Amino acid sequence: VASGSGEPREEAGALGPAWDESQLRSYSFPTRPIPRLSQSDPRAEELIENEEPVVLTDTNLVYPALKWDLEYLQENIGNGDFSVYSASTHKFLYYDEKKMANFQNFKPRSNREEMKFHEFVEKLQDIQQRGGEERLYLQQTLNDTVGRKIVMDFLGFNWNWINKQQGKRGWGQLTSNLLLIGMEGNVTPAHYDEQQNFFAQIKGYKRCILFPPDQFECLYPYPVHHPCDRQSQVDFDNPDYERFPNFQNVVGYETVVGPGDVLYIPMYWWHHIESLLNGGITITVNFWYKGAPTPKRIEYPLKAHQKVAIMRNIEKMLGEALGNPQEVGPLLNTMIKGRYN
Ligand SMILES: O=C(O)CNC(=O)c1ncc(-c2cc(-c3cccc(Cl)c3)no2)cc1O
Ligand SMILES: [Zn+2]
Repeated sequence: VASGSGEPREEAGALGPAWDESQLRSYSFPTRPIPRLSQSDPRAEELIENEEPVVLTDTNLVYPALKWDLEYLQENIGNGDFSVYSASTHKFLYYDEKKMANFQNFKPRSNREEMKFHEFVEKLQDIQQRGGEERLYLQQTLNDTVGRKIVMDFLGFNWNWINKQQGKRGWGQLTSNLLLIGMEGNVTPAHYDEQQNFFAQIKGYKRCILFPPDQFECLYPYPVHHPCDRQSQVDFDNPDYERFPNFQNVVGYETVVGPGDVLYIPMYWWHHIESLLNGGITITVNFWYKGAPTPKRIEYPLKAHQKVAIMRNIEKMLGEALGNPQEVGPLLNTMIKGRYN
């Protein structure tokens, strides 16, 4: 019952439907729509305050970036080195390189490669000509090495609105802005992040499927010390119900964001992102903020994301107390077998 994005929106000027369901991939779980609201709507304000997702339609957060395409960026983004991830499949499973030492019998299926922006544009054009099925994804934090016109657009962002959001929520500093340029059909598999995220869509359309933190049991993340920490072990395209039985109980929140839309992805919320099939390249800029500090007085019962934080810290402490992350598993099983299960 994954009819969660509602009926496709009609573009202004009678330009037809922005998308159709044939461009969405099919999955085994039901979803329900994420609310699409105006930033002036108080309902959207209490959704963000209570850490629930919402699509804001009229923030003008990245208004100067809506003119961006591959040509404009190649001319103005500068000559810095851009992280580009390759893959032979539509799923871009990212991995922590610093944690690759803990798991030697782990081979990554999507390698990173730095390059110039013109090399990335060229590498895309070869694949389209060659008819190849290799897929690329540019994920690069913007810094000071960008050209003059790009800094013009960056300064043109609606900092008034997003800084006021940072203050009202007690969030920490803006950690980074990640520029995402992906091919059609590209998929970022389900994972969660430990920061608050404003997902500002620029070019193309992306389907975003979100799961609240209380569905930890249904999504089976890798061990904290695994390179794929915070990512789900479940193959959404071929779910192993024997290893992951509670994935049969997972329920999602779904929406399709287009140019001008801003999706609030609350901290610790799972998200599965896919660029719509046959929808052209996609461009996104997201804004990451450190969450509000833990309050002095602890209120019980704990929120679901607090229990996830407790589980992460236990795995972390266990890994350094034993001197080897590989012993975390056997000791945890020893602790519960015949005692808590
Ligand atoms: O595709 C879309 O539109 C949506 N993209 C996302 O949601 C998204 N979010 C967060 C991250 C991320 C990856 C890491 C990281 C990876 C490997 C090693 C190390 Cl050290 C750090 N940190 O953050 C990547 C993402 O793709
Ligand atoms: Zn993420």
